[PDB]
Amino acid sequence: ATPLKLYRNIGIAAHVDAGKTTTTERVLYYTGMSHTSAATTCYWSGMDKQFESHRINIIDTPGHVDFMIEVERSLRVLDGAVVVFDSVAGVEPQSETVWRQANKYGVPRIVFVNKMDRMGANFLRVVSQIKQRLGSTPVVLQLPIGAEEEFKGVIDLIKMKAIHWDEENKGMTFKYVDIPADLKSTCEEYRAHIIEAAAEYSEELMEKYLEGEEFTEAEIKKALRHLTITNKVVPVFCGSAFKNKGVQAVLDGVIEYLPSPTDIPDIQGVDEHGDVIHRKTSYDEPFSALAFKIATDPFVGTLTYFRAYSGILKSGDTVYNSVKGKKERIGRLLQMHANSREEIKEVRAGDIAAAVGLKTVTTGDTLCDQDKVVILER
Ligand SMILES: OC[C@H]1O[C@@H](O)[C@H](O)[C@@H](O)[C@@H]1O
Ligand code: NA
Repeated sequence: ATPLKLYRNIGIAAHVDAGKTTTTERVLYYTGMSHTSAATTCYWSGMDKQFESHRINIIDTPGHVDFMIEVERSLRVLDGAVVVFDSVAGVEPQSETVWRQANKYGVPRIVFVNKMDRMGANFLRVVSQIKQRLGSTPVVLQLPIGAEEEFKGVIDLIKMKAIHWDEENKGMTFKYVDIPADLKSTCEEYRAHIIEAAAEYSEELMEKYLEGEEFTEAEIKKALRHLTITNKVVPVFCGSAFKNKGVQAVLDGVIEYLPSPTDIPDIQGVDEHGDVIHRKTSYDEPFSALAFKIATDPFVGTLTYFRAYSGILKSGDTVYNSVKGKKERIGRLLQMHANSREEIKEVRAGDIAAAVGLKTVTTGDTLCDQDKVVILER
């Protein structure tokens, strides 16, 4: 039983030339080696095994922006987003459309500027587009070591260490080395911007910042986490998914800066008589879930993917489809992994799973406790 705080429900929002496919495949690979489905579960304990094992649910966010109801729905199903931009093209209209919806729903996010090895790659230009065009406050947490043909890795500005990923094992191991002499002053300039952003978190840190006292790494990360979750800043990372130089550090960022289910506000809906109500992120609350994808499997038949917001659902329970006005009995429950499919007997608040063989459910339907009815969408 994984506690709620170790969950990370995320979406990888990437369009056009950003490299969504390769980024997603690298995520599943690194997580799989450490120890397309509508939602895939994986585990991550950090690039250097420095964290507890977190359970990451990757929700497939539509690569298209043609079906906007689906984009909005995917943003309520995930809790945090990893937005990927192409280092050459930068911010383009399709990612801009999604970013405005993320803002409308208050979705915290981190950014990964991919393709740092491509001709024309310009990291800081993308960063200025985020600030100027998207109207967010990026906080740069890494600088690339070179660009184009000369791209060798990235620098972690909080730790002030260059990261060298081993070529031979496709980036499964790495080493922290000294920042190259020629980049040291620029790294210090950018690190100061991180302290400045973190200082806004509390009066204690503001005092330390104004007086010139040193921040500890834990203080910095605590502040950046809160600021990210409350949509005040957007941490920015960079690298290359294909070259196996970057996604590993982005995964650490998912853990360190993106929300667990308890970090975001309680979901809002209406009862059957139009009264506004909420469902708390708790096992003690009545069950509620939103169905977000209906897929046909050749082996077991239909798979109904849903996000549970509250309560606990067990195989054999009778629930209510509050949109159709019909009771549904839950049979088998599954969770998809990169290369396997795991049978489970219950799904708790904050998790995502697929129900086998349901009859009444279509996308957007709410499944809930028969006695305490809620409609989460329309
Ligand atoms: O230890 C890595 C991270 O784990 C998360 O579950 C905590 O909420 C963070 O404060 C911490 O930085
Ligand atoms: Na959300």
